[PDB]
This record gives sequence, structure tokens and C-alpha cells, in this order.
Amino acid sequence: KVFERCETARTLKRLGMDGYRGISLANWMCLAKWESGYNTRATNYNAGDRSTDYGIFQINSRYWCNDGKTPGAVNACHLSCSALLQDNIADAVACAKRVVRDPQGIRAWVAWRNRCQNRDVRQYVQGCGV
Repeated sequence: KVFERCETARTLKRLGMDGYRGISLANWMCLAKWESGYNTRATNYNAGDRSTDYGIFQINSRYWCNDGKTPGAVNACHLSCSALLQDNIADAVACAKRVVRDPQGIRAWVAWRNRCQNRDVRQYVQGCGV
């Protein structure tokens, strides 16, 4: 599913993301906009280390979800990577919250650092009623 900007913002707010671990909704939005363009079936294969990024947040198979094919990977979210390709994003959000429960927090994603950190992200939630 390819969510519309404001549609993503309310779905994320409803799922308890606004301010989760000090991370604002605009920050989560900027991340999903750059990670997948708000597309839940987005995927990126990393031939360099044979892992795959899944869903709206492009979560990686090496640490967060089990896809059966990543060498010496773990499943810290205790979910099959299939759960991260659903139109319903509850499972992906649960996994993303788990990710930010570690030291780096939202810094976990290099895209966020690249185009969300120290940036004007208000534009992402402007007019969405959140």
C-alpha cells in the first residue's frame, strides 16, 4: 500500500508513535517518506551482505525480522519479515519502536540522519490534523 502523506501521519499517531522515546511524529514521517515514499511493500536487497530492507520503514533482515535467508541474522522484533510488508502497519510500527529502544534511538536509520536530522520537518505533518 502507498499511503498518502496525511494518511500516514494519522495512522502513525493512532499507533502511538507521536513522541515515542522522545521522537516526534514529524521525525517518523520524514523517515518513512525517504525510506519508502510511504510504500509498505517497498524492499531493498543489499547484495553486499545479503540482507533485505522491508516495508514502510525499510527495516533490515539482519537484526530485526527473520526472512530465513540472511546469513547469521537475528530476529529482535520476533516477526517474520513478511509482517513488514502488510498494508496494515501495526507490526512494522511495533518493530520500529523496538529499534528505537536501543542506544541510537531514531539515529538507527542512516536516511533519517541524511535528510531528517537537524532539518525543518514540520512540513511533513502540516495540515494532517495531528
